[PDB]
Amino acid sequence: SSMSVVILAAGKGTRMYSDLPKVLHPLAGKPMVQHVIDAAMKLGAQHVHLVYGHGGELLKKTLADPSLNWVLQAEQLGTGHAMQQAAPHFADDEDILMLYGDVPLISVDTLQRLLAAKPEGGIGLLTVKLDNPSGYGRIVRENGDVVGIVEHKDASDAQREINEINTGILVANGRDLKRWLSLLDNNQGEFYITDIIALAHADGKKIATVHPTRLSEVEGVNNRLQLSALERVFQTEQAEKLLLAGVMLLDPSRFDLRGELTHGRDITIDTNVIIEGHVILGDRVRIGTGCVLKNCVIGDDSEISPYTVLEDARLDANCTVGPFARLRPGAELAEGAHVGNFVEIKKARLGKGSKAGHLSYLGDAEIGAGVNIGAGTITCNYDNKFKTIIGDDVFVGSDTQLVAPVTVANGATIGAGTTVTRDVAENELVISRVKQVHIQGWKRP
Amino acid sequence: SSMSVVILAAGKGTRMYSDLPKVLHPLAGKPMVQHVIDAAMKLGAQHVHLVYGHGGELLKKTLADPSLNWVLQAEQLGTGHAMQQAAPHFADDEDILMLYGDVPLISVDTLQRLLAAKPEGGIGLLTVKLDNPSGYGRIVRENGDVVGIVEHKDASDAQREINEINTGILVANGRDLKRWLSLLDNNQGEFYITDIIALAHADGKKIATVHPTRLSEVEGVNNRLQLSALERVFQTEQAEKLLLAGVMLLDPSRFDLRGELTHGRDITIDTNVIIEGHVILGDRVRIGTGCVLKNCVIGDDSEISPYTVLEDARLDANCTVGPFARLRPGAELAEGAHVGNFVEIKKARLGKGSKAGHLSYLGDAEIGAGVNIGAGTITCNYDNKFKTIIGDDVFVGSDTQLVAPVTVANGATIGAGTTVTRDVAENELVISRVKQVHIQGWKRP
Amino acid sequence: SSMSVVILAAGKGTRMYSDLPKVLHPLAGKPMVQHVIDAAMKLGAQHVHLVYGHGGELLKKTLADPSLNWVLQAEQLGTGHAMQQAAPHFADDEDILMLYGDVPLISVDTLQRLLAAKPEGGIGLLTVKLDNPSGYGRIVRENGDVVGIVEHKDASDAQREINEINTGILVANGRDLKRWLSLLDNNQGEFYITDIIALAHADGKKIATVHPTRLSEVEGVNNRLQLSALERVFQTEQAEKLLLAGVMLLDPSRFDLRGELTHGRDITIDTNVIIEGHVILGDRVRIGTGCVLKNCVIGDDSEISPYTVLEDARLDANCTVGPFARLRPGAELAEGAHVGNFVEIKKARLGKGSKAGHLSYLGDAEIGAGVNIGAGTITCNYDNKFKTIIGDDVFVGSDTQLVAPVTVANGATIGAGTTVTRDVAENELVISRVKQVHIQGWKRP
Repeated sequence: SSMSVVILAAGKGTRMYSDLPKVLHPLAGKPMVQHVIDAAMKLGAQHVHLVYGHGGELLKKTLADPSLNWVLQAEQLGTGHAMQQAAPHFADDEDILMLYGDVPLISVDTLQRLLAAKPEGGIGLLTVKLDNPSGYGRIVRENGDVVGIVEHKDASDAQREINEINTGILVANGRDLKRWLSLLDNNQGEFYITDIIALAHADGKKIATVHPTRLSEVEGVNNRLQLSALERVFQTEQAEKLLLAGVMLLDPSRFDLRGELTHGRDITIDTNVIIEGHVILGDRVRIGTGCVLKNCVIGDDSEISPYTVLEDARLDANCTVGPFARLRPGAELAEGAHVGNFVEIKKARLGKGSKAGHLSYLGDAEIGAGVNIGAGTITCNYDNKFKTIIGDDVFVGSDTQLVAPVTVANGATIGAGTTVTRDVAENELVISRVKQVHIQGWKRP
Repeated sequence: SSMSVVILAAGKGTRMYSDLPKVLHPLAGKPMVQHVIDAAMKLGAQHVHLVYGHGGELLKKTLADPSLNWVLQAEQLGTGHAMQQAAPHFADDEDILMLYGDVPLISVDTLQRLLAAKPEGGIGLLTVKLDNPSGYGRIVRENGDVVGIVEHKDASDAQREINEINTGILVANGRDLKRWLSLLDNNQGEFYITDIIALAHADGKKIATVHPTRLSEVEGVNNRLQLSALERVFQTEQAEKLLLAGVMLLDPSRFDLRGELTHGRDITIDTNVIIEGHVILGDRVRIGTGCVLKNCVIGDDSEISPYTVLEDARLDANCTVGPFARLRPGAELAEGAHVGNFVEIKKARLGKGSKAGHLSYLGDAEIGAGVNIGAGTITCNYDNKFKTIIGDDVFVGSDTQLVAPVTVANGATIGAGTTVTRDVAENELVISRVKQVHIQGWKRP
Repeated sequence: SSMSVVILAAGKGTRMYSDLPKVLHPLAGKPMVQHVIDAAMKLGAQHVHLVYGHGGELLKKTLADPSLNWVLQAEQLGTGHAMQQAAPHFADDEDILMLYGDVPLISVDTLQRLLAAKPEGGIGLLTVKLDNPSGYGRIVRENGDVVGIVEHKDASDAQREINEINTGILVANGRDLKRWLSLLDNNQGEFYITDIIALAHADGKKIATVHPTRLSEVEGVNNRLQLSALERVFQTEQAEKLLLAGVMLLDPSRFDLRGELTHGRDITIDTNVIIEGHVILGDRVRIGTGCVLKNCVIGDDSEISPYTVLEDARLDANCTVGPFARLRPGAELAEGAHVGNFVEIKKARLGKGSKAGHLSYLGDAEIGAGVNIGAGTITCNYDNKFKTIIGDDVFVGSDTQLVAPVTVANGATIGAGTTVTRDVAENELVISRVKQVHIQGWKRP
C-alpha cells in the first residue's frame, strides 16, 4: 500500500544543556533522529516529513539526507499545531504515521503492528500500561473502547488510576487526518494533539491500539541521563544478538558496537572492546581487552592483543598485532604478519610473515615478505610525504632511520643505528659505522 | 543555633583483614571518616569530637585536620561508654549529633531533618524500616510512640516483626545528653547506648524520628565487599549528577570520579575513564576510552584519544593528545598542539600548533610554536636536570637526541639521527652525518 | 565409601554455531567440562566416565587427562541410551552420580547433599522449583512423595502448575542402577532417562530430593548468551570471595580471574584488571586500571601502574612498573626496580634500584644494581639470541643500542646515541661521537 511518516522534533531540549539540537545527539554514535529515519525507511515510508522549530540550519546540515521533506515551524506553539504544518503535505490515499525524533528505540514490529490494527477511516494508536502512571496521558476507555485521552493535569482521582498511557505515536489515513486536524481549538494556550481521539469517536470512527513489546521503545529523551539509559539498553540488545549468532563476548556489558559488525564463526571478544564504523571479522579471530576497531577487516585466525587501536586497517589471515599497537588508515598486514608493542603503522604494508616487534613507526612504506624490522626503526618520511620500499628477506637492525625515498632490495642487511638515505642493493650489508671513544676512570656527575 | 558532632570509630575492623584502621579506608579515594567529617562541616558543626580506641597514632596522622578534637578510649568496652568519654566535652547550650565513622554515605538532608525533628529537651532519632530486619535493633512504639530500643537478641517472636530499626544516629541537647548518659549500668558485660531511649521516656520527654531517603545512607562498612557496594552507589550517584548537569557519559557505570570535576558544556566522556583530584574541562572536550586524568586543566575543544594518562597537566584549546600518551606534571600544550602515540611529556611546554607525534620523550623543555618533533626524538636531559629550548618553525628530524642544555633557534632544521650537544642558530641546518659502509653479498647468520 | 561419576556430554551444540565441541567451551578460561571434572575430583570420585557422541577425537585431545574413562556413543539416540552405554561400567558396590558437561556451576555442597539424601537401594535426586516452569520436567509427588517425572510435553493443565522441576542430576547404587536401566523401552523414538523414577517406585524404593542453593548451579549452556551469563555469575562469585578475604577491588564487576590468585594483605586492585594463570601478590601491592597479569609473582609493596601487561614475570618488593609497560616471560625486577612507559622486558633482569624509564626494549639481559637505562635504549640482540650484561652504577645514555654479546663493567658511562659492539671497562666513558655539520640559512622544503 502507500504510507508516509512525520517526525516531530521541534521542542527545546533545555534540560540537555547543549548547543546541539537534542535530536542530533547520538545513540550508539548516530543521531537519535536517524534511528527514527532508519526505521521509517524500513517501513517502506514513501516520504518522511520532519517538523522542527529552532536548530533548523545545522539540523538539515548535520543531516545531509537530501531525500527528506523539511517542515519549518513558527516557534513551538502546539504539538497539534506542528501536525497542522505538515497536514497540507499528506496525500489522501496514503497512511500517515507519527513519530518523535527523541524516541529512538521504537521497533519496526511495533509500528508494523500499528499499521495493521488501523481501522479503515480511523486511528491506530500505540499505548503502554505503566507501573506508575503518575504524570502522563491516560487512555480513557468505555467498555474497553478508546474514546479520548486525558492529560494527567485534568484527571480525576478516579482517572489517575488508569495505568494505560499515550505514547503519542499513532496512524491514520492522510485524507481523514487532514480532516480531524484543522478542526481544533486553542482555548496552556496551545493546541493539544490529544484531541483528535475524541474528535474521531465524534464522527463515529473506531480507534484501535497496539502495545510495544518493550517499554524502552517509547522512552523519550529529555536529558543525557535518559539517553545514557537508552544507550545501555541498545548496547545490551546488540551484544545479545551477537552472542546468539555465535560470537563469544567475555563480558557483553563491557562491549560497545557503534556501527556494523560482520562476522564469521568462533570469534572471541574480551572485555572493553569498542567497534566503530563497519568491522569485518573472519573465523576464529581473537580480540583482547581494551581494543578499539574502526572500519577494519581482520582475516581468519588473527589475534589482536590487548590495548590495540585500529582504524581503516586490514589484516590478512594469521596476523598478530599488539599489545599497545596503533594501526592507522592504510595499515595493511599480509598473511601471518606481526606488529608488536609501541608500534604505529600508517599507509604501510607489511608483507607475508614480516615482523615489526617493538618501538617502531612505519608510514608510507611498502615492505615485503620475511622482513625483520628491528626495534626502534623509524621511517623518516616527512620533510608532502615520501615512499620507503623494502624487499623480501631484508634484515633491518634496531634504531635504524630509513630516510625516504629510499629502496632496500632483497636479502639486504642493515646494521643497528644506521641512517639510510641511499638505496641498498640485493644482499648488500650496510653499517653506518663510527668509532666509540674512550675515557678512563670518568667521574659521572 | 549551636551544634556539635561526635564520630564513633573505635571498634575492631577484624573482618577487613587490614593493618589500616577501618575508617581510614577510602571511598572514592578518600577516608570513610572524612566523608563524615565533610558532612559535619556542612552542618555548621562548631566542633567535631572523634572517639577512637586502637589505631590512634596513625589515625590522627593520616588525618592531619588540626581542627579536630580527639578522644581516647580505654579499649572498646561500651558504645555507650565511648559516648561517656566525650560527654564532659558537650556544652550545655549546644545540640550534639552522633555519627559513625564507618557510615560514609549519610546525607546532609537526612541529618538536617534530624536536627529539625528534635523535641526540645529530647532526642531526634534516625530510623529505617527493613525488608528483612533479621538481626538489628527494633524500634518499639506504643501508639506509634517511641519508648525504647530492643536488641534483636532479647526480642520476642512478636517483636521480631518490627520492621523499623535503629541506625544508631541521633540528636539531643548537650545538657540533657550529659544527663541521660552517666545514669546507665553494665549489667555482654558492656553498656548499651540503646538505653537512653527508655531513659528519656523515663523522665517524660518525647523522642521523635526521621528516616533517611536512601538505605545506603545508613549502610555500615564491616568489610571490603560492603565498602565496594558503597563505592558503586557513590559512583552511580556522581555519574548521574554529571549527566543531569549536561555531561555525556557513554557508560556511567564505567566511570569513576575520585575528587572534583568542574566542567563546561557539551563534554563527552567515553567508557572507562577515571577522574582523580581536581579536573577542569572546558566546553566541547572529548575524552576517549580508558583515559585517566588527575589534576588537569583541558581547554575548550580539546580531544583526548583513548588510553592516555595525564597528571598535573595543562592543555589550552584545540589540543589533541593520544592515543597511548603519557603527560606528567608540568606537561603543557599551547593552543592546537598535538601529542601522539607513545609520547611522554614532563615539565615541558609544546607551543602553538606544535607536534610531537610518535615515540618521543620530552622533559624540562621549552618548545615554541609551529615546531615539528620527529618520531623518536628524546631530550637527553639527565646526567639534577637541564633545560632544552626550541624556538618557532624548527624542524627536528626523527631519532634526534637533544642533549641539554642546548638551544635551537628559530627556523633551524635538524637532520634525522642527529645528536645535538651544541646550540643551533636561526635557519641553520645541522646533520650529524656519517658514511654508511657497504659489504656485497653478505651472508646473514 | 565408594563413589563414581558419569558426565553426559553427547548432544549437538547446534545453537553454539561452533566447530568446537560445546563442553570444551571455556568458562573463566577453562572448559565447561573441566569444572565438572574438577568438582567430581573434589567428591572423591574414584572413576569418572565421560559419555560423548561426536567431537570424540579432539575431545580426548583437548582434554589430556589420561585418568578419564571415555565412553563412545552411536549417535545421540537416547539420554537414557547414553546412560546404558556406561552401565556395564558401574561396580555394584559403588554409588554412581550423574552430571552434565554443560552445567559447569554445580557446587560440591549440593552434590555432597545429594549423596547423603540417597535412600539405601534408591535415588538421590536434585530438584528446583521455578518462577516460570513453562517447558521443563515436572516433579510429580503424591503426599509430597516423588513417584515420577512428567515432560512438559505430556503435561495436563493441572500438572503444568508443578513449579518443581528436574535438574537431571541424581544418584543411585551401581548395582541397583544397572538394574533399573536396561529395563526400559523406546516407544520421539528415543529412551527417556526420566522413567527410572517410576521404574523405582515400581519395585517399592524411595526417591529423595535435595535442592541446589543457587539456580545457577543447574543452569545449562546451549548457546553463548547463556554461557556469558554464567561467566558473569562465576566472576561475581570469585570477586566477592576476594573482597571477603581482604582484597580491595575498586569495582568487582570489572574484575576477572581466570585461574588462581594467591594474595597477602591490604592489596588494592583498580578497575578492569584481568588475572590469568596463577598470580601471587604480596602485601600492600597496588594494581592500576587496565592491567593484565598472567602467571606472575609481585613482591610486597610493589605498584603496577595503569595499562601494564605482565606474563611469567617477577617483581621483588618495592618495584614500580608502568604505565604502558610490557613484561614478557623471564622479565625480572630486583628490589625497588623501576620500569616506565613504553618499555618492554624479555628474559631480562633489572637489578636493585635500577631504572628503565621510557621507550626501551630489554631482552636477554643481565643488568645490575643502581643502573640507569636512558630513554630509547635498545638491546640489539637478534641477528638464536645473545646476552647483554651490565654491572652496577652504570649510566646508559638515551638512544643507545647495545649490540650483544657485549659487557659493560661497573661504574661505566655511555654517551647518548652510542652504538656498543665492544665491551666496556670499569668507570670507562664511551661516546660514539661524530661531528654535527652546519648549513646556514637553509630553506626547509
